[PDB]
Amino acid sequence: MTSITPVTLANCEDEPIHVPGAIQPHGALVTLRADGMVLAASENIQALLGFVASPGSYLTQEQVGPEVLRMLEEGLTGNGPWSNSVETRIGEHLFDVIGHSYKEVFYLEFEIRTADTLSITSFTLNAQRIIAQVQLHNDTASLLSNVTDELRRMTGYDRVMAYRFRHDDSGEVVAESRREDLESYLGQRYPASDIPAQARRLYIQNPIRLIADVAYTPMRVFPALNPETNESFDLSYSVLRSVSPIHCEYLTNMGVRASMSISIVVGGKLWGLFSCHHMSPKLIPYPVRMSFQIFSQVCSAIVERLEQGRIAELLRVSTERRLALARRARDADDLFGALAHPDDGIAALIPCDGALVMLGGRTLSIRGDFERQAGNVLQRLQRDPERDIYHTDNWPQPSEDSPDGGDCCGVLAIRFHRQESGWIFWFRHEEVHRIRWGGKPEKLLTIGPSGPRLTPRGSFEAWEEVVRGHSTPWSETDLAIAEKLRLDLMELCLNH
Amino acid sequence: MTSITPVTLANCEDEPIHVPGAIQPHGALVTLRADGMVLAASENIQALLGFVASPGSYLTQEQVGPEVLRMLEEGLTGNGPWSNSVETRIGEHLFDVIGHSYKEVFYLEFEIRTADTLSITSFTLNAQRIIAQVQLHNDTASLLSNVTDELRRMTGYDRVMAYRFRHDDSGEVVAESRREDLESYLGQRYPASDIPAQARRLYIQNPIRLIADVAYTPMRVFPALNPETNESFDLSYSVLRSVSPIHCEYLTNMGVRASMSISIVVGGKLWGLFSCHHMSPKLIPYPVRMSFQIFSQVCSAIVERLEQGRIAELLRVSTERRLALARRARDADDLFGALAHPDDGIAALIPCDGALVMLGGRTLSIRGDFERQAGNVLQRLQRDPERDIYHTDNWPQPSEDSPDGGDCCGVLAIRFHRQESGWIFWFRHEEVHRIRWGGKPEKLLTIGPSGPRLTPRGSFEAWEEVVRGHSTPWSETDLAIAEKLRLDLMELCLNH
Ligand SMILES: C=CC1=C(C)/C(=C/C2=[NH+]C(=C\c3[nH]c(/C=C4\NC(=O)[C@@H](C)\C4=C/C)c(C)c3CCC(=O)O)/C(CCC(=O)O)=C2C)NC1=O
Ligand SMILES: C=CC1=C(C)/C(=C/C2=[NH+]C(=C\c3[nH]c(/C=C4\NC(=O)[C@@H](C)\C4=C/C)c(C)c3CCC(=O)O)/C(CCC(=O)O)=C2C)NC1=O
Repeated sequence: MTSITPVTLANCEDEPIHVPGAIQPHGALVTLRADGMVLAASENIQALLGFVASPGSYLTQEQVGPEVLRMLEEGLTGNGPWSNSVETRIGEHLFDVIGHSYKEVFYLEFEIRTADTLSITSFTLNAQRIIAQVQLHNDTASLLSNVTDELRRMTGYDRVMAYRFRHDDSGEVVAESRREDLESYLGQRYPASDIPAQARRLYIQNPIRLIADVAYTPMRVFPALNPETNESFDLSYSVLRSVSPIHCEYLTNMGVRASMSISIVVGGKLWGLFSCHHMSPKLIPYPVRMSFQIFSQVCSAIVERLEQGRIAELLRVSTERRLALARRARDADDLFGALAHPDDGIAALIPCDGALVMLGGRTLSIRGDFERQAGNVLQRLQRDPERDIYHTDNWPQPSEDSPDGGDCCGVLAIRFHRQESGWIFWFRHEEVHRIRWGGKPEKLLTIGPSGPRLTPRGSFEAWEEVVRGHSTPWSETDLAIAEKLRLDLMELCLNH
Repeated sequence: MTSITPVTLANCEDEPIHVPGAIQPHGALVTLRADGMVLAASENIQALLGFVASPGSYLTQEQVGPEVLRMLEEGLTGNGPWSNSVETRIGEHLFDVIGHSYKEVFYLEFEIRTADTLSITSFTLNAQRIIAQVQLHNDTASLLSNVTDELRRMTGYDRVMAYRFRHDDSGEVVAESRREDLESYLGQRYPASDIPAQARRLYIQNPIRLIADVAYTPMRVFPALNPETNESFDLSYSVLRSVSPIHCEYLTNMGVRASMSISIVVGGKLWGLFSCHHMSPKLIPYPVRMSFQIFSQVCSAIVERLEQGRIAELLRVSTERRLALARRARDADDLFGALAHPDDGIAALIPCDGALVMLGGRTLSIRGDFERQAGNVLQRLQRDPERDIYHTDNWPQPSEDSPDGGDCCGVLAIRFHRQESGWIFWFRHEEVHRIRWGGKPEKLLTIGPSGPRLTPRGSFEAWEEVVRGHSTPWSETDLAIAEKLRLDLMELCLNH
């Protein structure tokens, strides 16, 4: 009948974290139709605010004061995206009342900001010092290190870690600061599934996340669906949003009780995170988290400028080498020897564990003997001979049935002159042996029902599973270099 | 090694604006060794702070209070760069005290925040306004427009301008907001030497300048040379830095009394500026200038994103046309046929008033008849026969004796198959063009007791230059397209 079935092998990369319908109980949620009518609220509204915003009705100044209604009625008469907060005392004690809009729904988030003070809010001066410092760090390694230190100096979280994401969305704990009795996680690596593509999108779109108590009871917002759409409230930009039970379990295995993380975005991609953990409940006043959102935007712009400045230098140096190669082959008595010569040749341009030159049936292998792999890739490309350039980081290595076997799973190949079997190859061995230096963590636990994968060791062992057999991946600069060299060689083939 | 010192191209670039040895008098400067020993001071400290700083002493709590010494000593005991600021009262004045370190020297800068509203000067709520504004714009035209409006609304400067650099480092006022009775500078161009190379480099480093009164007298800092080095104090990052006397003369000839400007940096180049003028002295509290320093980076990142998205779209469409042309040519019996006819063909790739295809001694003309010009250019190109690409917008016209003259100013040509004199041409006729210079670009020289001063223009009257004998310039994208077509047709001739 149905003749189709959605992709459903995964368990919990698809659990939708932007529309959970549940709230962190250190605050309260109220949700409004675009006219202003109350549609749903978190049921702790009475416990914190002393009033019920009755669904199907409107707020009153005798509930929220005028201060909130200035904001909301400039909101309700506003257009496009909206976001604001206001300072007030509700009943006996102080609140931050925070609000935004998304997909025609207007949201009110009430966060407690009581038993803390302007003196404590001197954290605003610390955040502005962090913002002033980062703008002058000269590389991303020192930037991430110093920020990971000073974030902890400021906030007093038990741990802070800098994550950096690789081309495959795997992550590495590239820097750490910790309370010294706690185990270090420096140099851990984890698979891309550790941050599912929805959390990817939310950390790109929503610079700050705060988790006040991993042991929280989630406040059910009621009614559960917006009566106008008859669909879930999209909480993507809220702050009180329910954490996924999977990540609460993962943090409970780590023994974490509260979290804050600060996004770094580059090129519209999640380039990194700072992640802060504390082993007992912790809460940060909203005015400070606004300053960390500002910090996230500043840091993202700085990192993106540094990484673009690095890539431009890579492409510069490679171009200046390749033009010398072209010059030498044009001036010399032979192209083929000038390609294979160790002092300047194809083996110098691209990082490789070996290189092979092929032209007119002549072949040479540099740093090894690769005429087997060259033949085998040609026999693969003989199934698609219109392909000009081929590369892989995961070639099926020659088997142990013969000394023809060997580690060259990385191949990069140029057809520079199809009419005389002019080819160039570069090769790479398997990566993992070079990088195998993250120590496996060992924390003794009463492990949660999901089992040991929701732990740093589980994640590390599941990461090695992912990189087994892969070479060091061919960089976009490497591919650009091969692309350009092909066309430099064609000019010599043409004039020869 | 080199045994010679590089010579600068023009004395415009020689003035070392980073080492004036003086500050603007609306504040004071103290400079300290890495252990906090005083090295040099501005001459006005007692006139402003009430005490004399002596080199070789240390700043004492009786002089600056505990908040400053806490800030400074938390600086000195830090690692790497430092910058911080604190709000404090000294004598009767409220001060902003701004600290930074650069090239192993520590600086303390004092700004009086006298007679201003402590509430509305809150840094974070100022940053909120502009950063909420910038992120709502979909293109650089509306971005620079409404940002220039919000900048004027916030600061109350008499004029704000968006200034955009050209490929020759000239620049043009692309947006403005002004007091109603003032002249409008919108659309005028200004020659490249109005912002010298070293100024543009410094403004890539330091995003914000302010001049509180263009009429100021610099407060010298004594001693002028740092005893640790006997070199000048590099003031590149100081906020009180004495702006160049030449630029103060420039703004005096504009009739401006106070200035602020904000860098826009894209791709590691100074891409443009926001610049602000007031016809009376004006000073902006440091928290607001800090919020503009943040805005400078967020705006630069967003301008970079928008311009990358535009150029990438142009590249996409052009590459699709180039490959469609290659598909036609490779699938045609004569390349020289499929190149010519208006069903795509060469004339479709680049905006041109004429084109010609030449190969093997054949010629064809498109949108006209160009064998005369082509022959003349190729005979001229025998003077540089290794050259494979030639272009001009200013082909030197013949005398008026006949319209047989090869008057076509715009020529672009590529040698795609030298072995058969394979040449392609694109042409553009003259475009009569008009430039409103902001002041006539007279020679920037006056002779006096200093010798020849590089004096700015005598007035800023809009003076029109009428440009004739030029085509529309060949764009860098046009040249990139010609290059890629050259390589594609080199491949195709290599097979043919
Ligand atoms: C070496 C130690 C180590 C640690 C501590 C580690 C944890 C980790 N979880 C993160 C986030 C999330 N993960 C999941 C879901 C799942 N997490 C998985 O691993 C798989 C099984 C799974 C689903 C397929 C979700 C929904 C979120 C978003 C939660 C939210 O923000 O509401 C992040 C980034 C943010 C942060 O720092 O908390 C980190 C760093 N990963 C490691 O390797
Ligand atoms: C309406 C149009 C308009 C334009 C085009 C404009 C340009 C401009 N020049 C700037 C900087 C400098 N220019 C020069 C020197 C030269 N300038 C010239 O004209 C010739 C005579 C000359 C040398 C032979 C120097 C040394 C500096 C560094 C100053 C310092 O930082 O000490 C700045 C940034 C400063 C600011 O915010 O005001 C701007 C915004 N200002 C306008 O209002």
